[PDB]
Amino acid sequence: MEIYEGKLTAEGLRFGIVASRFNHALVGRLVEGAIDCIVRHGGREEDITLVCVPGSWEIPVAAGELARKEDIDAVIAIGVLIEGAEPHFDYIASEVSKGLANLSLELRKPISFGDITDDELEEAIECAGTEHGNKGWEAALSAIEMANLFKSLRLEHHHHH
Amino acid sequence: MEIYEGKLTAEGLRFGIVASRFNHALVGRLVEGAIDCIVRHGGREEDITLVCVPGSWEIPVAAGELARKEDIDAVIAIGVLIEGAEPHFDYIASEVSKGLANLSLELRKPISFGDITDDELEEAIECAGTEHGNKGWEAALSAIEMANLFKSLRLEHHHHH
Amino acid sequence: MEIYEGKLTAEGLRFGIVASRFNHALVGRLVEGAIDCIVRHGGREEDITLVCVPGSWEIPVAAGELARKEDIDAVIAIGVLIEGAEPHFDYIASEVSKGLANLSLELRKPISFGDITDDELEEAIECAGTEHGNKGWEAALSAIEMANLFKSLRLEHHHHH
Amino acid sequence: MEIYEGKLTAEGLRFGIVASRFNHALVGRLVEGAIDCIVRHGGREEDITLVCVPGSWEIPVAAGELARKEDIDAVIAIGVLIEGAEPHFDYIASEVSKGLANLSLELRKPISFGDITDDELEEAIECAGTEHGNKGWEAALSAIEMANLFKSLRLEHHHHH
Amino acid sequence: MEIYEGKLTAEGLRFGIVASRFNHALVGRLVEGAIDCIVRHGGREEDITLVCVPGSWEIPVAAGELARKEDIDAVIAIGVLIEGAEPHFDYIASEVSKGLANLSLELRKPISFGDITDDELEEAIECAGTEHGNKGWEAALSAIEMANLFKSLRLEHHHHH
Amino acid sequence: MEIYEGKLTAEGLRFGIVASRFNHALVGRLVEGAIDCIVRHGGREEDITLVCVPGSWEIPVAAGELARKEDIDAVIAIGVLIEGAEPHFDYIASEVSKGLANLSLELRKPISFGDITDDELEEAIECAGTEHGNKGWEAALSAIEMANLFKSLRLEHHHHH
Repeated sequence: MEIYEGKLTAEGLRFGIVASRFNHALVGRLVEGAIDCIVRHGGREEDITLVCVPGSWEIPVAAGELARKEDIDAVIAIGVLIEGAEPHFDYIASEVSKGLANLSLELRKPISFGDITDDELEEAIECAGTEHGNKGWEAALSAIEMANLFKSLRLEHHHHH
Repeated sequence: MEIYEGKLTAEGLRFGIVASRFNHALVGRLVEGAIDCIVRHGGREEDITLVCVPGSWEIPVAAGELARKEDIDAVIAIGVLIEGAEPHFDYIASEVSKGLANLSLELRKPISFGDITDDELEEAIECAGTEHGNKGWEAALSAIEMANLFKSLRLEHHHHH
Repeated sequence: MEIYEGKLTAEGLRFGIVASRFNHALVGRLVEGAIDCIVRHGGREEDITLVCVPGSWEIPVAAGELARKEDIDAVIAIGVLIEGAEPHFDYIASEVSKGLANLSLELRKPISFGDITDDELEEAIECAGTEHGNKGWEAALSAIEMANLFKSLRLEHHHHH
Repeated sequence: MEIYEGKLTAEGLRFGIVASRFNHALVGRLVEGAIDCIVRHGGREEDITLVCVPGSWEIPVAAGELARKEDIDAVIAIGVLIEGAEPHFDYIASEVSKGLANLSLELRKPISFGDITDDELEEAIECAGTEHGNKGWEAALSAIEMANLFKSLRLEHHHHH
Repeated sequence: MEIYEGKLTAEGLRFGIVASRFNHALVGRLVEGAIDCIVRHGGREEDITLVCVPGSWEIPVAAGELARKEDIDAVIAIGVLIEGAEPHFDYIASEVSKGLANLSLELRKPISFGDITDDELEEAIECAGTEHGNKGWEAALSAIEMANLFKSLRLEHHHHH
Repeated sequence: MEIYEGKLTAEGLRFGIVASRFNHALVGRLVEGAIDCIVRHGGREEDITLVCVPGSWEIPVAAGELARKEDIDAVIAIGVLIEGAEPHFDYIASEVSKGLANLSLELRKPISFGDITDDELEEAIECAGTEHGNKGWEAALSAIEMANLFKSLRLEHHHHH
């Protein structure tokens, strides 16, 4: 049986990172969370690319830019949404949610949802902590597994040729 | 690492402004705040493109033209939705969110969201004084940063070229 | 500064009108109002294009055709949805809201929303006589402004050329 | 009428920063607050100058050094005073307050009071937060506006010559 | 960025010490702590200049001479004000604060403030043991850092010269 | 500054695994998790050395041989001590801690501590599912990082040579 999965070795991959700077009290923590899991899983960082924007709203349009470059294999969503305004948390969270999704099906490039949607500030204190459930740590890893996977898909296509 | 973010200088930039005239008593308040922050951050006010429409519904179709100009770098969404007609606030406001979203993702050109969602008119008037919650003040500023960012994105591509 | 808007003259213009025939009691009354504003506000009726269909479902597919003809400048969407069957008013009305929306944004052509959501025939009669509240009348007005506005956008585009 | 005010573009300006390292739990936050508003308002940072001292007491003598150099246009006061001892909070706060003031009238150079005088540790947690009321953000901006202003004063003097 | 701060090596530095002999039972305690930290941080104790005066009042006029020596790099203020005479504690202590302040700002030479403000004598004796709240210990250390800082300031000027 | 830390690639590394067969119902669970994370992080499973012993006591003497191989870079301690015999849990478990400690310090070769200390068997079974508290999962990962670290330590010595 033909099976594809991914090792977690970040050797050879060049990554995309988009970060909101709204409530940077948690964003700095996650941003580093991803960079860590990247390089501490073997990947170099001169190939990582970080773009910063105002708020959760703009993350879509940025990733769409990042995924279109030839030399970015996978892109990491990064933001924190605190229930500040229900128009902005319900609409902007689902709109970016689906929005990123449709980018990926469209550009054929893996996007991880590195968002911490906390209903309260306390849930915001739990997930950027010590237990190594640093959402950036995790979504960074999902991206590496998906990076080596689509490198496993397209490699098992291009080299077999 | 290769990082991109935008400064807020409005020099050399030509902006888009779309305006609903539903609830004009505060709308005038907003565009003032908008063009204010634009011009103060150094950008000339003759490159502003300002378009007027009836109610919140046409907000999309206007901007869609504004962006397809080669010479409008970013567009500032401006309108007010007060709960007048609740079928019109759920469908029109969310459709404003999505419609603007997908135009920006599509044209790869940023559109800010100068949208004041007030239930009561007093919460509007309170927020345009000197604390600059003049939502246009900020939606203008976001548009500047994103403007310089895509001019930072694509220009680090075309000059390195 | 450069400001774009649209006057209320229907001169030089060719419109679209799409009509459902469910509850036609009220449709007669509203298309009447719609054609009142066009011809009274400067238009000749010789270029009013009237397409009729069964029920509210088929509204989109029609206007999409009326918008792909070169010589239809704006399409006046007109139909009545009354809370008969909750499956059909929720999903079908939002599918009209959205369906029309993405039409105009795609095609870059103004289509306005003359859809009266009412609960009783008596609410229709009130608006039919003389209360200056024929919602098709208003949809005809909004579309006139958008037509002359887009004639103001597109004509200030091609004349300065 | 002859009017002078300032845009906020930090292009061409070289700044002064003095920082107390007492209660650095908030000082790091503000220090970055100023640097941000500087470079994200266009200013380069190779021209910023940072000097660090023990406590609030020494900020005067340092700014007096910084303002006397030819190539520093504006200087940013930075410190946090927590009501630790009433001899030291009443005397050192008013003494630096007036002390900085007399420096500026004397060296003819603008000094912003970038101090957070918190009566409690809770007020210390409020002002270094997310709402973009990061006292360093603000006093940095006051300095840029005053920097371009005295560049507007002395420029409207020196070039008219 | 160009940043300046001082290390604490006392090597190559010649210090000033002014001492009130009002309340000498703890004053001896202090200067010990002072010269201690000076000499331990590597600086030789023969370059110390130690001046004795009656009560707290003359503290200023002494230092003012000490600084006008070319060869005293910094001066350590040392005296104790216990609430003995409250007209003498408000006016003399605050005048010590201001007078020393303005001498330092004037001569552009730092003067630390080894001032113990005790209401009760027991809070004095408790703070000179091994936890080094020996206020002289610290006022000495501040003077070192500021000493190396102005020797860092003006020497990065005269050697780059 | 010269900083050393290890990435987690298992490529080019040959590992040690020592296993007690006291309480084998969960021990099999562990080594699975161990070799899993080893092989997934890119390292080949034929360089694994796996040694089986009776109860927790021999855990030391086994590893002591495993390390004295030139070609085992690190060794993974694996065993389970459930409170069965409390004289055997105090003396054997602590002696496992010290004995392994001193072998690692002595041979200058790292030995991880895949030791599950469960009082109840249910707390064991709960922690081997997908949250990867599969203590072997982690003790394996620590061994990788330390492996690459000493290969980072001594190799930054022998190649700079």
